[PDB]
Amino acid sequence: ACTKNAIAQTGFNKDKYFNGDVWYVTDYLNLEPDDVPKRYCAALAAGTASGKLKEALYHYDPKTQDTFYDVSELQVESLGKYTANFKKVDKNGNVKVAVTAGNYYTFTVMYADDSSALIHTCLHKGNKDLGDLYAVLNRNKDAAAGDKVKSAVSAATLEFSKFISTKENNCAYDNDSLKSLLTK
Ligand code: HEM
Ligand SMILES: [N+]
Repeated sequence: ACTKNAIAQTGFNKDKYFNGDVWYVTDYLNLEPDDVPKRYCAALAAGTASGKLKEALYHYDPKTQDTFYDVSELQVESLGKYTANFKKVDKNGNVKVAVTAGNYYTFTVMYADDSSALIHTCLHKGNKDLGDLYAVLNRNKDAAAGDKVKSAVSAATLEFSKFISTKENNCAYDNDSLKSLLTK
């Protein structure tokens, strides 16, 4: 179960965050033990497509090779806080699992600048018991977390030392698919 009401960044700049470009997860913190593997790869694109606020996701388990993409229209709860009903798609946007009630994630941007961000997400998917997940993002897939975002982790009363890095997993991403999925 999720337990955190994450606070969105004061003065969050939505148009800059949702500019159509890609964000890579560089580090993550799952609050519930064993909710996720200790080696993982994830990235997203975020943008407005034909007037609609969208995110495209990519997940890859570098050990098992499990791979999946998603696309969602985000609904607004407040500035920087969204609810996203997701559909599983192949890389070309063909639907594998349709949107359905009870399949949604929340998404809160706690900190962002042009190059880095800190987000919280809570996944709801059928009768799974999933918990809070924080992620440090960067525009550059190889970037070590800088002082702005690490200070934001501290300001959220979290310990960056607990976050797990994705950088040692040989992660390679299809940025073209993520961008094009925004339209799907
Ligand atoms: C931007 C950050 C993230 C968002 C918005 C997000 C969202 C989601 C969504 C929507 C699903 C379900 C997809 C589907 O069934 O179609 C999912 C599944 C999953 N995510 Fe993430 N995720 C993010 C990052 C991560 C990270 C960093 C990990 C670390 C391992 C992770 C681990 C998983 C796992 C293991 C599943 C499979 C759950 C299951 O069905 O048992 N995610 N995520
Ligand atoms: N997740």
